[PDB]
Amino acid sequence: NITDMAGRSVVIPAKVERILLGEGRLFYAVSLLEGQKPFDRIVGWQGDFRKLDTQTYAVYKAKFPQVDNIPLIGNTTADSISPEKVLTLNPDIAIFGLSGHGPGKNSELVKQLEKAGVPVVFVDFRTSPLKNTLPSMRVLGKVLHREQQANDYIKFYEDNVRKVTEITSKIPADKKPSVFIELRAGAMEECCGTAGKGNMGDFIDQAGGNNMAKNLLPGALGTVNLEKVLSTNPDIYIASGGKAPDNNAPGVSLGAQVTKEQAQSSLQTILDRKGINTLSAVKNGRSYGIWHNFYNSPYNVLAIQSFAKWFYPQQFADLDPNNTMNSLYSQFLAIEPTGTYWVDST
Amino acid sequence: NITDMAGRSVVIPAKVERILLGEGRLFYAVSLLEGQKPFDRIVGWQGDFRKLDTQTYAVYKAKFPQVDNIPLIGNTTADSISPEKVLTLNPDIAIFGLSGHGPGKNSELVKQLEKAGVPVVFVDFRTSPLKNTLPSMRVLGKVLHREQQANDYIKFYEDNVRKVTEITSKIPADKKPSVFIELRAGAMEECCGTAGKGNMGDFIDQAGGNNMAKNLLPGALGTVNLEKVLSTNPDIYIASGGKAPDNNAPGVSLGAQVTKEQAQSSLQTILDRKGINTLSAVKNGRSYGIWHNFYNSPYNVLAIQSFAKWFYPQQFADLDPNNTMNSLYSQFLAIEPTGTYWVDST
Amino acid sequence: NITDMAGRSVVIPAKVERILLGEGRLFYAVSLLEGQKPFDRIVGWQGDFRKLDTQTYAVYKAKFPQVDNIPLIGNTTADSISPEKVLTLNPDIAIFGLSGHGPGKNSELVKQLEKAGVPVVFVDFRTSPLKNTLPSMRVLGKVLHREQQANDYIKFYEDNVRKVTEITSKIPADKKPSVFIELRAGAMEECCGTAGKGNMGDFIDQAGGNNMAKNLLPGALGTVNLEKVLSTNPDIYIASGGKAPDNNAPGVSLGAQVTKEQAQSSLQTILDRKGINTLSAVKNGRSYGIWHNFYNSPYNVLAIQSFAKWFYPQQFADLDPNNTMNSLYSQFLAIEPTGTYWVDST
Ligand SMILES: N=C(N)NCCC[C@H](NC(=O)c1cccc(O)c1O)C(=O)N[C@@H](CO)C(=O)O
Ligand SMILES: N=C(N)NCCC[C@H](NC(=O)c1cccc(O)c1O)C(=O)N[C@@H](CO)C(=O)O
Ligand SMILES: N=C(N)NCCC[C@H](NC(=O)c1cccc(O)c1O)C(=O)N[C@@H](CO)C(=O)O
Ligand SMILES: N=C(N)NCCC[C@H](NC(=O)c1cccc(O)c1O)C(=O)N[C@@H](CO)C(=O)O
Ligand SMILES: N=C(N)NCCC[C@H](NC(=O)c1cccc(O)c1O)C(=O)N[C@@H](CO)C(=O)O
Ligand SMILES: N=C(N)NCCC[C@H](NC(=O)c1cccc(O)c1O)C(=O)N[C@@H](CO)C(=O)O
Ligand SMILES: [Fe+3]
Ligand SMILES: [Fe+3]
Repeated sequence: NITDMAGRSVVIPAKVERILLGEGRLFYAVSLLEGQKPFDRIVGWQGDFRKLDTQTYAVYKAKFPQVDNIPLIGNTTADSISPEKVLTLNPDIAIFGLSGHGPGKNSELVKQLEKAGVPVVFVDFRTSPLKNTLPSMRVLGKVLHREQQANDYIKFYEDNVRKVTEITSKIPADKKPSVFIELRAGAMEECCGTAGKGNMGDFIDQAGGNNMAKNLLPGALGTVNLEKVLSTNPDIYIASGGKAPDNNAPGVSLGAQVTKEQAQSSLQTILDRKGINTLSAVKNGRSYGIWHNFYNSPYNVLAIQSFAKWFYPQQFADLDPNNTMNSLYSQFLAIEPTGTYWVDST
Repeated sequence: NITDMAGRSVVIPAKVERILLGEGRLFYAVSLLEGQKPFDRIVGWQGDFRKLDTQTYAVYKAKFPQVDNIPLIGNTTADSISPEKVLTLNPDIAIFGLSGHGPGKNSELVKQLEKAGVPVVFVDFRTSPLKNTLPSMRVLGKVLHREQQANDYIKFYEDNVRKVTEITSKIPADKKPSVFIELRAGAMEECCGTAGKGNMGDFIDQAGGNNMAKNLLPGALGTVNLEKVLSTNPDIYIASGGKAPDNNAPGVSLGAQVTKEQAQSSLQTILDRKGINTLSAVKNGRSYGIWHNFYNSPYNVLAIQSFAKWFYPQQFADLDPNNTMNSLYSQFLAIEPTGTYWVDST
Repeated sequence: NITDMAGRSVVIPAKVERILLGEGRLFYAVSLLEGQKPFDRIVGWQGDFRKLDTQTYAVYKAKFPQVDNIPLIGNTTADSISPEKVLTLNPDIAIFGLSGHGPGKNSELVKQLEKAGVPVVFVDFRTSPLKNTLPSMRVLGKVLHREQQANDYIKFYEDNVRKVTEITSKIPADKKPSVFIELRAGAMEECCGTAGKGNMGDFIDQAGGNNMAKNLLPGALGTVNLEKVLSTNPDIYIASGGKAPDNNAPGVSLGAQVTKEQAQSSLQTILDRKGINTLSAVKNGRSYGIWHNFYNSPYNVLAIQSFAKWFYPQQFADLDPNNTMNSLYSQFLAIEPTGTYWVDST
């Protein structure tokens, strides 16, 4: 028996071969456990990975065309999941997130699955990454019978994060830069999405930054108005995005199929927006892009390192997140690293 | 045949295997006797431990999931206890508290149990901790056939308290700091709950402090108005709480699943309240948090030591309650110590 | 899963909670991994730490009185270990030394444990400190699930040794001082115990000294006669001891409860002995004391540094092994550094 991220006790199956993914991008945690057979045990998933991660999807499709045949239990919202299609896949485990584009701990689907005798496991990389990322992997390890892969990934993660925290944990508040992170910058109806005490806010905290929205918001995610950002005028501006290169919608292009040029050009569009473009951080060139999906992925150690290099460039001169990324892929994954997951403004 | 804390003679069962807990948090006294098999002999308990100690509960659940199946004889009040459900558990002993969220010496349930041939034992950690804590453990030892564990715990307790009283018993009244303790600070409808001649007041007395409410109240618990506190303007302010980290209700977060940062941030909210924030003690930083449930637990030596170290920081520089706790857990308990049971203001 | 110091493969246990120490002073390696909970996972140990390290023992007892209740599997010799008492502690791992006052790789007890399904790990700080100290810590890290602590300690050790080797690695052999180390000087029946190509000899080598016994002895430990020492007449004389202050037996007083004046007075007795007192090194004041138990401890970087400062006083005038010890204690241990681990003759 194990305790999940919702505090609930789950009886670990003896053998698992039919994993249901409540949120598609929970695949990222699964991918670190499944080695060269990533999709072998996935009976179905939320459509967020396929529809909101088109780049990483296409790369896996070229090497594994059977990914197109994994059933989509819904689109990009918990309310679009048919509980009927879910139950006919006869899952032997369901992995859900405390928050996100999939069902939460109190949804009806979770209760249906409990009535059907299906174990449900709650993880979290999104609400409280700092508290939950490593415990989530430990748990996934136990319930999916990949304790070795999980323990290997925890050691890798802790080591690569400790490279940052051993420095930034001793830095006093008055030496820290103020930071604003604009999630899916340019791409929301109303500006500006950001993170509070949670989500990418945890990364700012760890990397020794001072999140200007920490005390503006009650939750992990929320909204702050453009004028409030301008008025606080923070040291460092960061925009998140995951837009595909050939997508004429607004936002920052980052991901497996994005070149540095495309990333630099599309970040610049984001930085050229009225108001944003007068920020001290933008004018001083302390303006950056981070790949959005790190907001819900145990690969988030890559962002924590990118933030640290941006927050204290010389103290982390020697640290290279591309090498962390390469090590991650070679040790754990079944595809080759490509594209641009972070960018600095020209 | 032995004398309980209500002065009543009780017959020690030849063998006990079905313990009824009048107040759930009386478990704390039982836990010191049951070693690695904490829940083996509990037939049922008041729901206060499960509902008002969610953190310590969850930790025991992760290691012992059978705790969820122990029957709840009521919620959090003596009046919600069904005497019928109690009697069908066929207890062979019932442990009750002279005061608290469970039946007292004159309740009907106590009389019913006497008619049913069931021995009832009264303990006390709440009304008169100083008089009653050690005698209570001695008695529980005898009636539960754990005399060794009890005598071991008494020696540990006396030794760890003597570390304080050796010093504070010789301090004259006029050199003692004035102290106000605000129980469940921030979390009551009407401010401010506190302790008089009894409860945490006994801890203030032992730790060489001067409880400003000692003479304002007739009983162990009561209420003093905010303005009375402001006017007395005591040297030292202490707030008690046991709020879970992820609980948006008002109060201080302390317990097994609370990090120091969380305790400090939530203590600060408590200290930022109108009136409280102008106290000399708050401005001077002599402001502290203590875990509420020490108000009814033989682990109360941890608070006594935390009080003495706040009352005389250099005389108790060398005393460390986190070790006293770690020694307590390793010697007596079946879980690992985690979280924050005491905090100092930043 | 891992290769120990005897070349044997040991399967890393999933969880360890019952560590058996073949030699008590192997605790020193464990202490670097267990943080503030040093004795939490020790089921039992050889009595050498308690009986041959009375000072370090007493310091840990004053903070942790539960250390007295850890079972002693024997006295100070492998032949006094009851294999029966060992097996009834149901260890889940046993840590043994290639050499010392506990069982070796060919003992019966090692075979018994293999029959019982208990993993055995061989470490070494004693025979071949230079080859084995860091590999031993790496291994202990993996099998005890304290990889972080281990990697932290290795980095600390390598850095603090590099402070010496950066200088002594470029000194040519003909400029190096001849050195004799007399182990447990004054305290043996027959003079003079010393180290050959191993044990404290490795420290002499690293610190840029020339061990006069290197080629007189086949093993790590052995004996050279007084007259051979007198005839070689080495540049530098070093005596090891660990005698308690209030012990009027012969030997050097060094350890956690020893003052510099007691270490100087007792070293002087050792240097006033017939034969020894005519050494050029003694007359010239190049005579020193080192704490014996460094002969089997990963804290041995303190002796390497103390030796280099004795071998090349001005080249290492800026090096302070006391600051190193303090960085060691504060970073890794649960007690406060006290006493005298090294002394110079007046
Ligand atoms: N397409 C929708 N209508 N909703 C998306 C579902 C989840 C929702 N997401 C966000 O608020 C969000 C904010 C910034 C950046 C992102 O990538 C986001 O997905 C959400 O978070 N809902 C909360 C509240 O219900 C939750 O799930 O607890
Ligand atoms: N809670 C909401 N109603 N909207 C915020 C989230 C929903 C939607 N999200 C995305 O399009 C998205 C894309 C990639 C990765 C993600 O995690 C995403 O959430 C969204 O942003 N809607 C915008 C309008 O498009 C909005 O609602 O402001
Ligand atoms: N929800 C209720 N009505 N009562 C709760 C339990 C009984 C009551 N408790 C307290 O007054 C109390 C006060 C401060 C802090 C605490 O943690 C408390 O539990 C109570 O004690 N009643 C008294 C008077 O009869 C008693 O039982 O002796
Ligand atoms: N005698 C009373 N009427 N109130 C005092 C106790 C009743 C209640 N207590 C708790 O919720 C509680 C929680 C954790 C631990 C405890 O020991 C508790 O007693 C209480 O405080 N009610 C509040 C309103 O919430 C109040 O009295 O204002
Ligand atoms: N107490 C005993 N009678 N024997 C102890 C056995 C270990 C023995 N140790 C030493 O010879 C020694 C020499 C100098 C200084 C020390 O602190 C020592 O402990 C020993 O090493 N024996 C050999 C051969 O059996 C070995 O263990 O390899
Ligand atoms: N192999 C042997 N027979 N003797 C050498 C070691 C045995 C004994 N050891 C100790 O007293 C001792 C004390 C502290 C730390 C250690 O590592 C120790 O070994 C010893 O030295 N006996 C002497 C008699 O005085 C001797 O053999 O000369
Ligand atoms: Fe999203
Ligand atoms: Fe209460």
